[PDB]
Amino acid sequence: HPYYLRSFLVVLKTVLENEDDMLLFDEQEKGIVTKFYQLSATGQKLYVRLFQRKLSWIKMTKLEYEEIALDLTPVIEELTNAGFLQTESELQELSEVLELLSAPELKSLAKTFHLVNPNGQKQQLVDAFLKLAKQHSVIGAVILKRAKALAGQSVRICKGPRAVFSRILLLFSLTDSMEDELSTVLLVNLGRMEFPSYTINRKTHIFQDRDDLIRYAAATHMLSDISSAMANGNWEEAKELAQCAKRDWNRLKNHPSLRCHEDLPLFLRCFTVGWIYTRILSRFVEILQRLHMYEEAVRELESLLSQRIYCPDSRGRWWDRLALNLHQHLKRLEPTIKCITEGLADPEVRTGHRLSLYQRAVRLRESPSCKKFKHLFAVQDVKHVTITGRFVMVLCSVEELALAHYRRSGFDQGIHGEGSTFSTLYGLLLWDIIFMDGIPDVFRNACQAFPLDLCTDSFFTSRRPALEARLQLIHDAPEESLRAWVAATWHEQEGRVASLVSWDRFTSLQQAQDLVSCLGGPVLSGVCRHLAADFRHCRGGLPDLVVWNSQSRHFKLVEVKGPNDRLSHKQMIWLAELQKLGAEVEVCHVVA
DNA sequence: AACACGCCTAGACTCCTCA
DNA sequence: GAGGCGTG
DNA sequence: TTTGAGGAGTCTT
Ligand SMILES: [Ca+2]
Ligand SMILES: [Ca+2]
Ligand SMILES: [Cl-]
Repeated sequence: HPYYLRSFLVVLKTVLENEDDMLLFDEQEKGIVTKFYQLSATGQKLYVRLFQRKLSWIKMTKLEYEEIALDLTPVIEELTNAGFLQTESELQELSEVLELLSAPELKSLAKTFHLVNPNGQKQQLVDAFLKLAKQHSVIGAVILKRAKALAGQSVRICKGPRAVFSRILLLFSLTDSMEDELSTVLLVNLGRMEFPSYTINRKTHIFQDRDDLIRYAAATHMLSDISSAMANGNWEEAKELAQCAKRDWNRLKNHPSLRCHEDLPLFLRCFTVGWIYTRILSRFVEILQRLHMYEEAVRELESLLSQRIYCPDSRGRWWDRLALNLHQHLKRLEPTIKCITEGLADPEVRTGHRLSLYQRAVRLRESPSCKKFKHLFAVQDVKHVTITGRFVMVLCSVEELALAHYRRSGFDQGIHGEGSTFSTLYGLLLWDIIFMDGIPDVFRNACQAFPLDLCTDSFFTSRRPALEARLQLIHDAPEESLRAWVAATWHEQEGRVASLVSWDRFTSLQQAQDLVSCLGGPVLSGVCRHLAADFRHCRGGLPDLVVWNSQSRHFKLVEVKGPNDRLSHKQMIWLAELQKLGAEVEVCHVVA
């Protein structure tokens, strides 16, 4: 089986064995999946090749697949019988036949049918052919017959069966996505990936019925379209699309299904239509801000912050952003102070957005403009250091240069991993708690790299006594214990796809063992507590470098900065917090 | 010099059709 | 979201 | 005529 079919069969098996997910398919749709498994390998191979391509008519001219068969005529015929794949005889709409033809093929057609401009562009010829065929039905039937003859043998994928596989992938996709935005990396690799072993346990339903899923899926397409508009810098298209989404979401706000969604725990409530429209409303405030409609942007941010149902984790980003627009763009210092107060009060705002609001506070208590207002009332200081480059040493990064400085300054051993180094160690020390039994709805299918609550407050609370026991054990751990825990997870789990664990991060198991030994129990314990407590807001801002001396076991955690980049809020909080745990932290600056 | 802010980024590549 | 570049 | 920017396709055993 080649990579594309391997990946497809994994996706299918994973979703079908899920009884509760299969409630969202009528018995005919389940029949189409049964029909696919009754196909030959070559039938399956070819269908997947066409499934991955644009939903459009394809000339058998253009269909080459050496690894399937030399001629695909019997393979197409199997898929035709099964009802997966139309042929010439089904191609009847004139618009569709004209699209399928080449510019020279339409030119010679336009000569025979005496069009006004036979040397015109394809679309003009197509629009012209459609006008003629409409006006004079008799001619239209000749155009259709003439076009189909030039078109030759061609084939299209049936939208009915396609839609069943689209929905299977949509259900499969939910659990692969840890962050917000078949996909390429999975299409290629998914067949070969071995996943952590855990116990699937589904107490709760995500979608009420088939109609609920279709409305989710539609909002997903709308979210996808809005992002693509913003990506291509078509900010007017995006505004209307976001306005359509706001209308479509407004129409739906009464529907009974939404009341079941409100009752889902946050780690499942992400997989609900209302969450997707809320995320579209986050994209809307982004578009309004780019079009300099800051009054309009602030209404939507106030609207979003007025509820706690959908995207609580985004509230930190919303408050910080509301404070900015009221302060710098609208110049309303009285709302700014209220916004910041309500912001800093809210226990959903964390780390960078917490600090950023507090930094905007100390900028107003020490500002002549806000003397007419009341009193209006931190981070620890860190050793900054400077070195020099030309960058070359031949061509090197800012981090590679700093590593050589720490190598010359005695630290023979070093890793430039940013957040992956502590994330992997966190994954390696707490694997068995990460994938532990007895939390319902967190393991729903066989291809998860994480429990669905990992990036939620639920993760720590749901595992509170087990984590506290391990966190304390790690704090009081001799190097023999740390080396043994890392070794246990390594030898049992090496290669297993876990979101937290980059297996290639450490050059060997020995390097992982050597590093935890230098870091020590108290440091590792505190890092693991933070990442377990609130991965969503503590994942980012860990320092670029760990450097350590292989004899002394002196180590520095270093955030490398080039000429023009300051500490982010999340970086300076991590430096302070690693200093409190009693590790030497440094900002290694670089200059020309 | 520093700092706060807006803005853009989005995989890497082949091949071939047609403005 | 995070990072890189340009602006005042 | 002559051509190259953009879109569809492809990627891992
Ligand atoms: Ca690090
Ligand atoms: Ca850096
Ligand atoms: Cl991006």
